[PDB]
Amino acid sequence: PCSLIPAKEAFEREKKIYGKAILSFDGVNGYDVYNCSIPFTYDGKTYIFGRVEKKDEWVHSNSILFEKVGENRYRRHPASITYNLEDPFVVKIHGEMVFGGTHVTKNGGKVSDYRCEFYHGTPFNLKYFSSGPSKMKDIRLVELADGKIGIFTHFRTEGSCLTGFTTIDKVEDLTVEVINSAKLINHRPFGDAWGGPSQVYLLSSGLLGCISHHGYLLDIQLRIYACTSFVFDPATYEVYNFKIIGTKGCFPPCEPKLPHLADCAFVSGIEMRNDGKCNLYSGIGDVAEGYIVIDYPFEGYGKIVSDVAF
Amino acid sequence: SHMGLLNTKPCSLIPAKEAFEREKKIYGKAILSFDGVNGYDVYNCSIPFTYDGKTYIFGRVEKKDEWVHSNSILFEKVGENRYRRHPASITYNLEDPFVVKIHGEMVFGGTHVTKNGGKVSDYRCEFYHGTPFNLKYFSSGPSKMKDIRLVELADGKIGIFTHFLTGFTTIDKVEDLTVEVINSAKLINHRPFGDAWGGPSQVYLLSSGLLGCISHHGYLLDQKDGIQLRIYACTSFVFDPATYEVYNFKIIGTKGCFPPCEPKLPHLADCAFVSGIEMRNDGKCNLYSGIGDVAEGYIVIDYPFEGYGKIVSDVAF
Ligand code: NA
Ligand code: NA
Repeated sequence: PCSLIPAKEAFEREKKIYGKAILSFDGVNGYDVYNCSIPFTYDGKTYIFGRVEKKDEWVHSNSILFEKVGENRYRRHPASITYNLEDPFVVKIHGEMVFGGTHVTKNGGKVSDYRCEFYHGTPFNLKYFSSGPSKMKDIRLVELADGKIGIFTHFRTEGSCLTGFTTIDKVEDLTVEVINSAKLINHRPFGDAWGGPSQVYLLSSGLLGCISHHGYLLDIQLRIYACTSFVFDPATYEVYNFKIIGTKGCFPPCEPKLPHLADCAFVSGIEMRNDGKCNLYSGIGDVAEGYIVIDYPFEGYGKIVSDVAF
Repeated sequence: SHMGLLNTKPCSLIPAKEAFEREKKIYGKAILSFDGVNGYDVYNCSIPFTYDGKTYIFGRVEKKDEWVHSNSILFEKVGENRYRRHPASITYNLEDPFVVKIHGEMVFGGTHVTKNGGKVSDYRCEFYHGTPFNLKYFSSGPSKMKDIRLVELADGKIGIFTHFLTGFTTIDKVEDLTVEVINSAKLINHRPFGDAWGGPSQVYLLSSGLLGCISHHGYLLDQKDGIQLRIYACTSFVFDPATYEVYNFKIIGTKGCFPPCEPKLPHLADCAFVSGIEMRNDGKCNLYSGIGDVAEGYIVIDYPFEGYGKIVSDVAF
């Protein structure tokens, strides 16, 4: 029985949620928008990347830049190009944006391959520079306290579900060879959950705070995808403080894309508030993006010192 | 060889290209203007097409001083030879966009490039279908195969041109376009093309049931006390899908026919990468081409399939 199951059942019973909202998106012909990047700032405005897909289409996503135009309200920014990608994500590395998402290959309508594509530059001038290995979805970058680039990898091509970590010096050093050879982290804390980070934060302690998506099957089975967090030490490859920090049921209700996704959240990341709490953004049901207001999940391991102020 | 040690095996196509430069009949020319892409170069366009009362074209968009940083963008016609990015359309992370009509809808394609640490590692054609503002991704061709082009045949089947040597095969519906179908295509009659490299860019159904192909063919031209040119000329041929026979292979355009423009790099000073033809009311055609990997123009030429039937395919969506 999954080790995550007690932690989830417990969390569902004793969470502290201080607020919640579903986001509104304009300028995409009423398409669903989900599995967003975290919000980021550029030249005095707030932006977010969204995965854009018709509610009744599967594997027909594009990643679109949205400008915040009001309280929980976003509109497609027409100046930006779009990206033929699923599950867009951003991070700041060496003073610039690194943007990625999943590029899907089909063979006569059937998915045959997929891999992460990485862009860098400024938010309206992103340049494609590298792809990750075939069938690896869950790659995330962060700038380490000493200026190196940390890379989380997910090995799931062989029936297994293991997380790796490696470093490079400059973002154009990101290769399939570096990714495939990443040293395995201590995954024992995750138990038989599968997933990995959505957003990685540099903490004042020099540890990495990871806001992660983990899935498991609950006994016929149920698919559960939960918002999780853990703290990682790049010096030892140790994992600390693994926990559930949100579930789909914490967000306002919305009908999932199909009933098998009724307990599916795909986390985006956290944004610190003035009050010391944070907004936890998540994709929900593969149909929507929302946030819940939660306690800071890395309390005791340091404050976030990475930023997405471009 | 006529080039002595400069090239021991000059391309078979050189005399045809030189003869065209002496004997061509060009009735007009223009460079297209593009708005809405921050002054980026726009080149290697689709043919123009119509939709919902307006004229459109797909452009390959790239900064003049950047290599392998293209996107394909839908442009709406503003005025004579003037286009602007249509803000409602999504963009495609592709080079060398192309369109055709199949079974009443658009099939759009382009080249998706894969990199490894900044270096090109792979590329393949990606295919979309639907209406022009509602295109859905459905298939990729094989690794490193650039020149795949579709056409609806007289009998309602879908014709597929491949590049290994040019191949041709058929399928019943666009969803059956697979790597396995493309790789198993039979070779067409290559004898007319000699040792020129290239293949079709735009394929048209003719009233005779034959296919009119607007193509790109080229070769390397080594120069005495000069640099090597990558020559690309606009060519055409007529193809019989019943016999795989090729007729009327010829040169129909060269970069020198279009208004002047400084190429992206000096090796592209004689590079025209054809887009396709559009019939005029006067029975001539506009031949659209990318030029120098920096611009898009057209020249006014005689109908290149004259004698083999009228175009009966369309791009009126
Ligand atoms: Na199929
Ligand atoms: Na590199």
